[PDB]
Amino acid sequence: GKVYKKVELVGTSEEGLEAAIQAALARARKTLRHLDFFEVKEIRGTIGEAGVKEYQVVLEVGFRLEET
Amino acid sequence: GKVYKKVELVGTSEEGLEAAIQAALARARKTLRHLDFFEVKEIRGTIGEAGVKEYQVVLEVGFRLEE
Amino acid sequence: GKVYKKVELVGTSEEGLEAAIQAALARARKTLRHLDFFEVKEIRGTIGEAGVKEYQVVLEVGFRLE
Amino acid sequence: GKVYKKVELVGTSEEGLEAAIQAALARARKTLRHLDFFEVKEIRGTIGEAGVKEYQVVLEVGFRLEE
Amino acid sequence: GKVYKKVELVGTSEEGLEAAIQAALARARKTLRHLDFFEVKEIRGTIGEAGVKEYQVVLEVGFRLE
Amino acid sequence: GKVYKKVELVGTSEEGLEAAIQAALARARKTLRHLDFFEVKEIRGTIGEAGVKEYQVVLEVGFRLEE
Amino acid sequence: GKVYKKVELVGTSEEGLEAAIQAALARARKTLRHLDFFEVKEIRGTIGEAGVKEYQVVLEVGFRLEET
Amino acid sequence: GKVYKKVELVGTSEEGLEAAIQAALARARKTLRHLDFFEVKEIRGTIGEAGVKEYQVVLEVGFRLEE
Amino acid sequence: GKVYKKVELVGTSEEGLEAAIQAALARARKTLRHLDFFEVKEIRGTIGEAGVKEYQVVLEVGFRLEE
Amino acid sequence: GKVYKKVELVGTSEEGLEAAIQAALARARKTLRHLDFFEVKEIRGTIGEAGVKEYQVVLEVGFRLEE
Amino acid sequence: GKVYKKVELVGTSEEGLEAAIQAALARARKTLRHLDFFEVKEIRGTIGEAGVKEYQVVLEVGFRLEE
Amino acid sequence: GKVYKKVELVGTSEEGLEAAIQAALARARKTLRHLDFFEVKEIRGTIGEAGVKEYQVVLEVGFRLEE
Ligand SMILES: CC(C)(COP(=O)(O)OP(=O)(O)OC[C@H]1O[C@@H](n2cnc3c(N)ncnc32)[C@H](O)[C@@H]1OP(=O)(O)O)[C@@H](O)C(=O)NCCC(=O)NCCS
Ligand SMILES: CC(C)(COP(=O)(O)OP(=O)(O)OC[C@H]1O[C@@H](n2cnc3c(N)ncnc32)[C@H](O)[C@@H]1OP(=O)(O)O)[C@@H](O)C(=O)NCCC(=O)NCCS
Ligand SMILES: CC(C)(COP(=O)(O)OP(=O)(O)OC[C@H]1O[C@@H](n2cnc3c(N)ncnc32)[C@H](O)[C@@H]1OP(=O)(O)O)[C@@H](O)C(=O)NCCC(=O)NCCS
Ligand SMILES: CC(C)(COP(=O)(O)OP(=O)(O)OC[C@H]1O[C@@H](n2cnc3c(N)ncnc32)[C@H](O)[C@@H]1OP(=O)(O)O)[C@@H](O)C(=O)NCCC(=O)NCCS
Ligand SMILES: CC(C)(COP(=O)(O)OP(=O)(O)OC[C@H]1O[C@@H](n2cnc3c(N)ncnc32)[C@H](O)[C@@H]1OP(=O)(O)O)[C@@H](O)C(=O)NCCC(=O)NCCS
Ligand SMILES: CC(C)(COP(=O)(O)OP(=O)(O)OC[C@H]1O[C@@H](n2cnc3c(N)ncnc32)[C@H](O)[C@@H]1OP(=O)(O)O)[C@@H](O)C(=O)NCCC(=O)NCCS
Ligand SMILES: CC(C)(COP(=O)(O)OP(=O)(O)OC[C@H]1O[C@@H](n2cnc3c(N)ncnc32)[C@H](O)[C@@H]1OP(=O)(O)O)[C@@H](O)C(=O)NCCC(=O)NCCS
Ligand SMILES: CC(C)(COP(=O)(O)OP(=O)(O)OC[C@H]1O[C@@H](n2cnc3c(N)ncnc32)[C@H](O)[C@@H]1OP(=O)(O)O)[C@@H](O)C(=O)NCCC(=O)NCCS
Ligand SMILES: CC(C)(COP(=O)(O)OP(=O)(O)OC[C@H]1O[C@@H](n2cnc3c(N)ncnc32)[C@H](O)[C@@H]1OP(=O)(O)O)[C@@H](O)C(=O)NCCC(=O)NCCS
Ligand SMILES: CC(C)(COP(=O)(O)OP(=O)(O)OC[C@H]1O[C@@H](n2cnc3c(N)ncnc32)[C@H](O)[C@@H]1OP(=O)(O)O)[C@@H](O)C(=O)NCCC(=O)NCCS
Ligand SMILES: CC(C)(COP(=O)(O)OP(=O)(O)OC[C@H]1O[C@@H](n2cnc3c(N)ncnc32)[C@H](O)[C@@H]1OP(=O)(O)O)[C@H](O)C(=O)NCCC(=O)NCCS
Ligand SMILES: CC(C)(COP(=O)(O)OP(=O)(O)OC[C@H]1O[C@@H](n2cnc3c(N)ncnc32)[C@H](O)[C@@H]1OP(=O)(O)O)[C@H](O)C(=O)NCCC(=O)NCCS
Ligand SMILES: Cc1cc2nc3c(=O)[nH]c(=O)nc-3n(C[C@H](O)[C@H](O)[C@H](O)COP(=O)(O)O)c2cc1C
Ligand SMILES: Cc1cc2nc3c(=O)[nH]c(=O)nc-3n(C[C@H](O)[C@H](O)[C@H](O)COP(=O)(O)O)c2cc1C
Ligand SMILES: [Cl-]
Ligand code: NA
Repeated sequence: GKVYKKVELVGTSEEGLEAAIQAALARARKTLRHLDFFEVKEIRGTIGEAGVKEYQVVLEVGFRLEET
Repeated sequence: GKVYKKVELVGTSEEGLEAAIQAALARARKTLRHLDFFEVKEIRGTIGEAGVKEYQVVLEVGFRLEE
Repeated sequence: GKVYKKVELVGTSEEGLEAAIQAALARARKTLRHLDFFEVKEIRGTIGEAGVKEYQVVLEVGFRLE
Repeated sequence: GKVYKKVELVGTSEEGLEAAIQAALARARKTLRHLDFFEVKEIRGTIGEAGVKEYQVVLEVGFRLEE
Repeated sequence: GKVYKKVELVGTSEEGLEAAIQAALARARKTLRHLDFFEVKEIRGTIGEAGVKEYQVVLEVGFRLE
Repeated sequence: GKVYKKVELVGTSEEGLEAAIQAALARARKTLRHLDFFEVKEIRGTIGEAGVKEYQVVLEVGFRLEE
Repeated sequence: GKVYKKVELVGTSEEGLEAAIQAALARARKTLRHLDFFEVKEIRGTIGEAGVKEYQVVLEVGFRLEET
Repeated sequence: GKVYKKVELVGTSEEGLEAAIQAALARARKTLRHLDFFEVKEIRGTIGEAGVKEYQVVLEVGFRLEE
Repeated sequence: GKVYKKVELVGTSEEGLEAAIQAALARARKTLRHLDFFEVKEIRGTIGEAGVKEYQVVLEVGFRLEE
Repeated sequence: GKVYKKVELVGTSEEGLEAAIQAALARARKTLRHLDFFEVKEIRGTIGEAGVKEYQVVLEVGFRLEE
Repeated sequence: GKVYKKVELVGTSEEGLEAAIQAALARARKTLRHLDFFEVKEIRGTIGEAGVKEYQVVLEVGFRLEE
Repeated sequence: GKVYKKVELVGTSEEGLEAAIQAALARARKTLRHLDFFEVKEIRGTIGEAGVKEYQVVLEVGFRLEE
């Protein structure tokens, strides 16, 4: 019928969760076409002297494979 | 004695995660009483030309059954 | 080699998820040294008249043991 | 063929686990027909001065949709 | 934005897995508007003389709340 | 060294959870030796006239293999 | 009360999913009595020239232990 | 605002499930204040000549942190 | 010494479940060699006029890496 | 077509992980034919004076049924 | 009855998996009494010039609470 | 900020678990730059005349994406 591929990316940001998700998808958009959906798998991060240093969101990203 | 019900909702927002959760709870508040707690089950969404198009937060919402 | 301990905390905030996470880490920082990493286990909360009353983020917090 | 619905209920009791389960089903019985099976999803509770204050059993309850 | 509700149904059939899924959705459409998607949660069933007696497919069904 | 075998049993009882567990273990004891440990995998059951009809505890039972 | 035993089988078939499930239950009934319920744990398989080579359905099968 | 901590305890009892849970909570309150909620993570145990020897209930216990 | 790669694909089809799986594998076969095994991760789909519109099978596909 | 059975074994060893897995398989080999594959479900063990006393590897072991 | 506590440690080693487990238990042994059992939760690590740089084993360690 | 990709590899070895892990990473470093971390997802394998024929370690390998 149709075929999609999913790739597992980790987006990171010092700002917040949305920014980390957006960083992953902004990079995905540079090389992948027909990006349709995503699913958050994990939220983790690193700690520094101010609390969160880096948010890291592990994301599956689904895109439709071109037939032609 | 007391009994609670949980319903599975999906709140959506183009703005962010908190807004998505709030959308679901805003809608629940119009028809349901004694809403007590929620649990996020998953965070999903759609992708558009500018990154995230829609955040979709799947929530379970618990409320006390009256009477 | 090195050994880390993980403790399960729940940070709360009326304003958002990042704020809830930061609350947990801010409290951890008062008594724990060599805080390194965190993992969100669950997002929960309470409901009030204006929707979300409290965001409650269940976190694992990893720190290096001296 | 036949179709069932499952509803997620939380039964509570200050007495025990069985009593919390029975509280959920006792309430379900007041308004739902053809209740058939249940599955425990979670056992939770609250703590008080004397230990457990309330047992809280999260249950999936299945009933056959009639006609 | 939009809000969706998910309901957990179990479709059954003696014919097969597809028929089981269709039974739940056929019943769902008799009362629910704006049905959009489904997610299979598990496949179970009963055993008889001939092998499978009936297939039972536990489904979550999403629809938009109007 | 030692090797253990785990087998999955379901005990049932109309009385309670402990009774269901004990039923599975009583049966295991009739034919197996060196029964050491158990792990509850799920709690399910049936619904009758007065709430719970049958408690059904799915149990993994571990025993040390002889030789 | 009653006691059931569950066993984990893998039914295989080149035809389809139902056929793989049926293969397990058919073998089960050759030696086991009072077979009552099954639960699919996973659907796996092998790949060949024509796509799916073999469907492999991992199944839990429950039967009532006889008392006499 | 508030910060809570969860500890994983295993309550045990030769009597039953509720007793194992209560045993964990009774010990917790000897030293911990602001004990609020618990969540059962698993039910395990040992087997003896009469079936269950000891029930072992793995429990997360949540309490509010002071200061 | 030898190494395999797994890739997560979603096959879709309006016919049925097997057709969805075969769709993903047929495509994989056009550009990948040494395809060996698959594992179904989930079954999802869309709803239309007459019940199921599209079956969507999420599949991991494992293949041997050359050299 | 072919039918396989999977049994859950716990291999143990005071030396290491691979030794514990090999212990389970060495035992399986004494009474079962067409042993094909294994799946590690869990790594557990006991603690002694010098750290690990015994490794205990919970394995599923699959074999093809004859006839 | 008795009450146990479980703590989650991450043992690390450049050598191997058993070494990482042992590093965690060695540190546990310095300050904790009645260490009884462990459960491996995760195996992960870092990558360097020669492949694995450090193995990291996330472990639950159970000990009996004294007194 | 930075973006990483995770790929699922299966490393194999007749020697042991660490060798299987190292086989996957050895292959990875021939074609991928900025390899950072790994997570073991599953330990599987095959059985032969002498017990374990082949250890197969299913690994997620994470690497930083360029530019
Ligand atoms: C290294 C890597 C991260 C780089 O990804 P990238 O920046 O997107 O670079 P790519 O070369 O993959 O570019 C995207 C390709 O997808 C194609 N493409 C984009 N969208 C597509 C779609 N919807 N359908 C089909 N093709 C599409 C592009 O045309 C391009 O191919 P082309 O250069 O032939 O035109 C990625 O290639 C990768 O993860 N490879 C797998 C590595 C691996 O697992 N190695 C084994 C280690 S042991
Ligand atoms: C009660 C509790 C929440 C208080 O935590 P706290 O606010 O961090 O206070 P603590 O006394 O633990 O202070 C932190 C300690 O860790 C030490 N420490 C901080 N970082 C460390 C590190 N990286 N490595 C080693 N030690 C460290 C501090 O020096 C301090 O010890 P000290 O007072 O001897 O100098 C916490 O101790 C706890 O959860 N314990 C409960 C135990 C339990 O589960 N009880 C059993 C019930 S059945
Ligand atoms: C009993 C039950 C299975 C019957 O379901 P049903 O056949 O669909 O019958 P319902 O009336 O509930 O469903 C149709 C309703 O949904 C409404 N509806 C349909 N699609 C809708 C949509 N997309 N958005 C909003 N409402 C919608 C219909 O208008 C109708 O409501 P109305 O009578 O006010 O007009 C169902 O009501 C149920 O599972 N609820 C039981 C509640 C429960 O859990 N009991 C508590 C036990 S303790
Ligand atoms: C509010 C609520 C807790 C009340 O539950 P309740 O006490 O069972 O009340 P119900 O109206 O569902 O009563 C049971 C209904 O199911 C019907 N019914 C009972 N058993 C049935 C069966 N086996 N098959 C079909 N219908 C059945 C009854 O006829 C009755 O409907 P009717 O009065 O229209 O004839 C429950 O309906 C609910 O959880 N719905 C909330 C919907 C929701 O999720 N809100 C959206 C928020 S965004
Ligand atoms: C059918 C079944 C439930 C009957 O169970 P049961 O009542 O315990 O009867 P068993 O024949 O297994 O008897 C237990 C045997 O194990 C022996 N045994 C008891 N404890 C033991 C131990 N710790 N170590 C080794 N052997 C032991 C007993 O002495 C007896 O052997 P024996 O009769 O040769 O003396 C059980 O054998 C079973 O589930 N078999 C698997 C069937 C199956 O999967 N079929 C495939 C269908 S596709
Ligand atoms: C060993 C252990 C079980 C003893 O538990 P315990 O009997 O409850 O002892 P604690 O020191 O934690 O006692 C509770 C302390 O927290 C305080 N406290 C109690 N409730 C509190 C709360 N809600 N908020 C903050 N502090 C609290 C008590 O006043 C007491 O402090 P005090 O010593 O000043 O009187 C426990 O400390 C433990 O599990 N420690 C972790 C061990 C570990 O992981 N070590 C590293 C191994 S590598
Ligand atoms: C876009 C995409 C789906 C296209 O896949 P495709 O149609 O199979 O095309 P690919 O080039 O990737 O795959 C075929 C290649 O694999 C090779 N190949 C096939 N089987 C192989 C095997 N067993 N071992 C090694 N290589 C093999 C083929 O020879 C071909 O390479 P070549 O052109 O150099 O000869 C795929 O490249 C992809 O998903 N890339 C990842 C994108 C990504 O994650 N980017 C990062 C975004 S942030
Ligand atoms: C007790 C037990 C551990 C002993 O196992 P064992 O040492 O391998 O001995 P078994 O007799 O069971 O198995 C060996 C037999 O399997 C047969 N066998 C071996 N490989 C086979 C294959 N691939 N296909 C079919 N049969 C095979 C052999 O013929 C052999 O001898 P047989 O001719 O007498 O049947 C095991 O039988 C068991 O766990 N039984 C289940 C007990 C149970 O669950 N009881 C219910 C308690 S409530
Ligand atoms: C900081 C930390 C790693 C240090 O661990 P440590 O090196 O093992 O030192 P601890 O004090 O925790 O543990 C040793 C204590 O437990 C006692 N103890 C050891 N084994 C015991 C057992 N089986 N039963 C009861 N007590 C025991 C020791 O006697 C000692 O207490 P003492 O000083 O009164 O003699 C640990 O205390 C910890 O993780 N604390 C929790 C901090 C926390 O979560 N704070 C909240 C931040 S928001
Ligand atoms: C076939 C496959 C296993 C071969 O992997 P491989 O041996 O690593 O070969 P690649 O072609 O991917 O080589 C690595 C590429 O990534 C680039 N790369 C390496 N590290 C990188 C990094 N950190 N960031 C960006 N790019 C990187 C390399 O420069 C090289 O690209 P180049 O040839 O343009 O220089 C792999 O490409 C694959 O699994 N493809 C996906 C197949 C697929 O899903 N097809 C769809 C089937 S329906
Ligand atoms: C379509 C649907 C979502 C509409 O939800 P809704 O917008 O909340 O509309 P409702 O009719 O359920 O309104 C809420 C009801 O719950 C009642 N209610 C609110 N809070 C309550 C509480 N805490 N305790 C008991 N009842 C409560 C309200 O009084 C109202 O009932 P009333 O009209 O008798 O006064 C629908 O309720 C639903 O999803 N039900 C199940 C549909 C289903 O699964 N059908 C089977 C298909 S196969
Ligand atoms: C090899 C094996 C697959 C053969 O299975 P099988 O073809 O069904 O052969 P069995 O010998 O088990 O025959 C079924 C038995 O269950 C009995 N049985 C069938 N249904 C029953 C039921 N409902 N209640 C009680 N007993 C029943 C049959 O009568 C027969 O026993 P009997 O020969 O004493 O009359 C075997 O059953 C097995 O998997 N055993 C476990 C092997 C094992 O784990 N060994 C340890 C390895 S380290
Ligand atoms: C991790 C992994 C999982 C596998 N799962 C299955 C399986 O589900 N069913 C099956 O028949 N074979 C399975 N196999 C075996 C492969 O399909 C294949 O036959 C074997 O790896 C030999 O492949 P090769 O000739 O490409 O090296 C699996 C192999 C690996 C490494
Ligand atoms: C459900 C299942 C899982 C399997 N998993 C693996 C695997 O983990 N690794 C592997 O190399 N082969 C795997 N296989 C392949 C078997 O090891 C075996 O080689 C194959 O089933 C051929 O079986 P037979 O020779 O007994 O007929 C798997 C097969 C099945 C049916
Ligand atoms: Cl068996
Ligand atoms: Na032991």
